[PDB]
Amino acid sequence: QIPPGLTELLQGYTVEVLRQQPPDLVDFAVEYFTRLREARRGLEHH
Amino acid sequence: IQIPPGLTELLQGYTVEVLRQQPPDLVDFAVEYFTRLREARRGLEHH
Amino acid sequence: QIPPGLTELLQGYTVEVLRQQPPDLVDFAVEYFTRLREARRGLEHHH
Amino acid sequence: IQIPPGLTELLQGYTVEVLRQQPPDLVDFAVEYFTRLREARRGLEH
Amino acid sequence: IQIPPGLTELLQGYTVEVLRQQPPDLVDFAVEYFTRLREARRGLEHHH
Amino acid sequence: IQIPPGLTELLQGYTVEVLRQQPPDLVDFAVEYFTRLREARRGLEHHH
Amino acid sequence: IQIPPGLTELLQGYTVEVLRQQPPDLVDFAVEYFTRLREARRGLEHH
Amino acid sequence: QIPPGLTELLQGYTVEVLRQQPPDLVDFAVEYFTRLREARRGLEH
Repeated sequence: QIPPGLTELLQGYTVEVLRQQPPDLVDFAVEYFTRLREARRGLEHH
Repeated sequence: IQIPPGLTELLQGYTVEVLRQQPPDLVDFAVEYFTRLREARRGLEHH
Repeated sequence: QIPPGLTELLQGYTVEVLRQQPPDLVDFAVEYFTRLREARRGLEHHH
Repeated sequence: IQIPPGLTELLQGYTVEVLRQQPPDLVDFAVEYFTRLREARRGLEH
Repeated sequence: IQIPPGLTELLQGYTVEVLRQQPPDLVDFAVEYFTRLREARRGLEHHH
Repeated sequence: IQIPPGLTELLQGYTVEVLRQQPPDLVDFAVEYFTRLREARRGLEHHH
Repeated sequence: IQIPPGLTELLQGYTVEVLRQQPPDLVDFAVEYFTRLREARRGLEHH
Repeated sequence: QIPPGLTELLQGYTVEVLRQQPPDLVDFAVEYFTRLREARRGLEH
């Protein structure tokens, strides 16, 4: 039982790892999901 | 397509803890989990 | 040279040891990696 | 962040064996390895 | 007595491989196993 | 589980020296101790 | 002539330490070595 | 280079292990060498 939205979340991270090719995958995870959270807050405020 | 080295392990480590801890928000937990992970990594490297 | 995915795997186990503070590291390893494999299978079953 | 007594030793023991044995799957090998290790510890305790 | 941190784990690691690999000589295998362990450690520290 | 003959003695000998000498690094000392044990054994087998 | 399991390993451990510590009295050192060895075994058992 | 007297010391312990078949080799070592030391003291008086 995979919770709703988990695979989409991981695919968004993945498509960007593939495009941006950041050297550190762990650093990029922190940076990417921080930006995602901010994008969501912008969407929710709008 | 080539998934880069270590990506699949990273996603699966996050996934096991989503299933174990059942967080109320997946994005918040993503920021939390990977921050603690990066810090765990620093701990190991300074050991 | 270390195989791809090895350090990521160890770091995921390490981050949980630090958070969960298990009484026994070996018991936790068995539990942890067993659940990780189950999470992997779940992911693969989903799609 | 203090690495618990014994942790690095466990990780290094698993790692030296990945390097020796070149398992086809690291997760399967982690399950198998730490299971055997617990069985070894049990024998040493008896 | 006061067993230092990591000793039991070290010995269990060696032990699990003695049981697995059934080496004909335990002493030879000890030198062999701990030398490889040390080199694995160097490898892990270099990766970072 | 079947522990092979001589293993637990091997581990206890390493252990009594860890407790006595308090080496800075367990793995480094394991290499040194078991290398030296091998030499001692070679000595005993040549005196024969 | 069968040597019991563990005997040569015992003797070699005492011998390596004679070579390390150069006791001038072999018998005094044996009493101390095997008394310390028993203590060490007791430590491993209560851990 | 094995120091003088070491091998005959181990052989004396070994002959008694084979004969007495002690249940614990370490205990017997403490016992055997403590007794050997008492015997030596005896001989020196």
